[PDB]
Amino acid sequence: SPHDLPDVSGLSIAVLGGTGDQGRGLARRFAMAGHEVILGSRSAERAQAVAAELGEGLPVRGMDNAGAAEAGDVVIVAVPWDGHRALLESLKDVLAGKIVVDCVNPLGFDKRGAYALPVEEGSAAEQAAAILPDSRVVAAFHHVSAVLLLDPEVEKVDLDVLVLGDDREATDVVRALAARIPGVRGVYGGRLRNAHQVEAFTANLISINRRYKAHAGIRITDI
Amino acid sequence: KSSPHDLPDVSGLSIAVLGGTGDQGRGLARRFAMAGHEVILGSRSAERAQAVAAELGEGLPVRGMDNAGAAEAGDVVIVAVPWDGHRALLESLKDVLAGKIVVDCVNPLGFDKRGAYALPVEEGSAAEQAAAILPDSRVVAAFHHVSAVLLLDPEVEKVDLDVLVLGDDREATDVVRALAARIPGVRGVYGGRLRNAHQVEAFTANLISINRRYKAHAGIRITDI
Ligand SMILES: NC(=O)c1ccc[n+]([C@@H]2O[C@H](COP(=O)([O-])OP(=O)(O)OC[C@H]3O[C@@H](n4cnc5c(N)ncnc54)[C@H](OP(=O)(O)O)[C@@H]3O)[C@@H](O)[C@H]2O)c1
Ligand SMILES: NC(=O)c1ccc[n+]([C@@H]2O[C@H](COP(=O)([O-])OP(=O)(O)OC[C@H]3O[C@@H](n4cnc5c(N)ncnc54)[C@H](OP(=O)(O)O)[C@@H]3O)[C@@H](O)[C@H]2O)c1
Repeated sequence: SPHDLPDVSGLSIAVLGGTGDQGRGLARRFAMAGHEVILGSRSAERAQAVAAELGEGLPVRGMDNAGAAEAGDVVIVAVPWDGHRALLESLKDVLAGKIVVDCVNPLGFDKRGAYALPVEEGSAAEQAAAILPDSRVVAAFHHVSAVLLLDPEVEKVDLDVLVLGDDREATDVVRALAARIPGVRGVYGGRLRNAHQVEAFTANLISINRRYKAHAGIRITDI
Repeated sequence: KSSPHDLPDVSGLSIAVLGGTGDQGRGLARRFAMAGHEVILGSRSAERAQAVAAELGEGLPVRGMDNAGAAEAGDVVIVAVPWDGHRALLESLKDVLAGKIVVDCVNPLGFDKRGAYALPVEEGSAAEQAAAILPDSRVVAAFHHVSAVLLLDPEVEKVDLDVLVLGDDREATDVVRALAARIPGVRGVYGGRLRNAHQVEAFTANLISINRRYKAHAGIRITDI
């Protein structure tokens, strides 16, 4: 079955730029599911403090981005677009041989809402893949609502996480990881060359949120 | 206060489908005509459009014309030609479409041994090209994600699909949302301004990739709305 997934328990997860909403939201849910999580930050002090407020008795701690990248079995990139290239260029060697999950949305915002920025490489995920030929780059978690992830009263989210990439085993691991967030199914969304439109659909989700006063997600039907 | 889900009454409206003799055009036509709308199929040949119309038309208000006459006949006009013919068709009909709601469902897609991918478009997207060719029309992007074979299938009572409807004109988008809802199962969901149409068009390459992996006719639903 294409729905079959590997057992990913005992994988540790680093989250780079883990000190904001997206990173804290993912870290919180993975730690609640039992994974050791390592938050990364440009300042290790700031990461350890955020880790300490994240939830009592959760297996989470903080380091600088390089330590986090070195510590984690799987590494999630959750920095803003503006620091994406420079971060990954600096951690090329630390990330060699690892699954690296890019959730970065290159978006702009003006008085009419959100829009998608152009990217030389095709997409944030394709940029990552071009910088890190020795990593298995996977694109995932662009559509999560970090506020729902962080909220203690949210038990489940109504979301299929699209997981893109060129290596089957890597995309499978990240689909299994996605499913540790209650309500989520990890759904194979294509090869990395079709990540642009996934990142950019976040601008449409922002538009939808505004129109409908919602924290919208997506489900794929018929699968 | 009005719900964003509320729909205008479109029960008057005739629909023209340009390039309406293919699977997409026939499937839309079938469903719209089953819901009571007059549908005019367009073709490069009036006789071919008439023939396809006769095939679809048992018990249904479907007729055929050349593209120019369908475009003139339709209250709302759907563009269902391949990406290769899109520019040339629309330049030719510029005056005939002035002042009309024009719906672009065209997906600029490439295919190779690794599956589907999305083509670059100078204007941003097929819909934004349409809007640049047709400044006097009200261009709406919709219907990119429909599975035409499901629309044609007498065994399929309803489709598990939100149709994303994009555009810069609120009334035009609302009309098109209401048209989309004439397909059983479907909600017409506002998906943003026309500048965010590229990603919608291109996401059809992701659906294709899903269909090939899971062996499926995948759709999408927007949740929490
Ligand atoms: N928020 C959501 O709902 C959501 C959902 C899906 C995806 N995303 C994506 O996740 C990423 C982060 O979102 P966010 O809401 O958490 O944003 P954020 O708070 O602006 O950024 C996350 C963290 O990145 C670090 N950082 C900032 N600038 C940096 C730079 N130039 N170089 C290296 N690190 C830097 C900061 O940590 P330190 O100061 O501790 O280094 C900051 O706390 C974005 O790319 C976004 O598109 C967000
Ligand atoms: N099939 C689907 O499930 C689906 C779903 C969503 C969107 N779409 C999109 O809908 C459009 C139509 O798809 P389809 O499957 O119906 O394709 P199609 O059968 O390849 O094309 C539809 C019709 O377009 C006309 N045509 C072809 N080339 C033309 C040109 N250069 N100039 C003017 N007319 C031309 C032909 O009609 P005449 O020969 O009678 O003029 C043909 O029957 C495409 O842009 C596709 O991306 C398809």
